[PDB]
Amino acid sequence: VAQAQINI
Amino acid sequence: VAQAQINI
Amino acid sequence: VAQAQINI
Amino acid sequence: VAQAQINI
Amino acid sequence: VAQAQINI
Amino acid sequence: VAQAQINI
Amino acid sequence: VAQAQINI
Amino acid sequence: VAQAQINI
Amino acid sequence: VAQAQINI
Amino acid sequence: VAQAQINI
RNA sequence: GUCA
Repeated sequence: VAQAQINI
Repeated sequence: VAQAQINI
Repeated sequence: VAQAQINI
Repeated sequence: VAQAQINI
Repeated sequence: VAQAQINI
Repeated sequence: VAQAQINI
Repeated sequence: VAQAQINI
Repeated sequence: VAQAQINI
Repeated sequence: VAQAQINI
Repeated sequence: VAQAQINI
């Protein structure tokens, strides 16, 4: 399981 | 399972 | 399962 | 300009 | 300008 | 300018 | 499992 | 300018 | 398991 | 300018 | 990246 979170 | 979240 | 979320 | 690219 | 790139 | 790159 | 969190 | 790079 | 947290 | 780099 |  791979999760990516980008806040911008 | 792979999830991608982009906030811009 | 592959999910993609793009916010722009 | 806003561009969205989803690869899945 | 806002660009979103998701690789999955 | 805001750019988001997700590699998964 | 691999998780990535970016805050900017 | 805000740039986010996730490698996973 | 690999987790990365970036605050900026 | 704020940049986030995640290596994993 | 361990996702049909």
